[PDB]
Amino acid sequence: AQYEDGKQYTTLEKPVAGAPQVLEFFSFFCPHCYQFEEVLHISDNVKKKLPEGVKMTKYHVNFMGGDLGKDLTQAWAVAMALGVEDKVTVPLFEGVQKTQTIRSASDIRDVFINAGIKGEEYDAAWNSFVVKSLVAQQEKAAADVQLRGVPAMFVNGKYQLNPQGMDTSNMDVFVQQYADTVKYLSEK
Ligand SMILES: Cc1cc(Oc2ccc(CC(=O)N3CCN(C)C(=O)C3)cc2)ccc1C#N
Repeated sequence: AQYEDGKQYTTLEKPVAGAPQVLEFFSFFCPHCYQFEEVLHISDNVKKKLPEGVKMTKYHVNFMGGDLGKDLTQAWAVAMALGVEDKVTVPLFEGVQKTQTIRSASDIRDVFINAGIKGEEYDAAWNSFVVKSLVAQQEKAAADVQLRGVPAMFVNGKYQLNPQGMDTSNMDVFVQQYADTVKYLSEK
């Protein structure tokens, strides 16, 4: 077959019930996740190949960057609660990996302030139990799939993307192969 288990994707030994349709995991310390966001724009191209009525979910992970890694998972919960993911994703990536100006929770907060989120607005969200719940959801989703590496994408709680089995000759070709695989698994 053109799409084969173990080539473009793998099948989870224990599928996860009630999982988001398309679940994406990343870390702001993750180098390929940087490429996935700024160079390849994976999630955008995936969204454009899925049907218009399908939910896409992106979660941060703790297992990279120690203390700051957990701060960034809580900050991503704040971004999701305020709906400002598209304003802070790039400055958080570059603050961690390019300029290396993000070294504390205060530095993370500065990114939101510079992006236009008011100080009281950010601090209220940061300390809200709604964000506490959103951090728990990010943790449970990763723990449900025994996640130990990022970037990672899971389709319908049973299929995991395998970008290693795709062509990296051409970056545009890799993205389309990736997005077509998600669409194929979505229709499975
Ligand atoms: C064209 C291209 C293609 C790429 O392909 C990947 C993608 C993801 C991975 C997986 C990975 O990095 N992980 C997750 C699993 N584990 C256990 C880890 O430790 C680390 C590898 C190559 C990466 C970057 C670029 C670029 N520009």
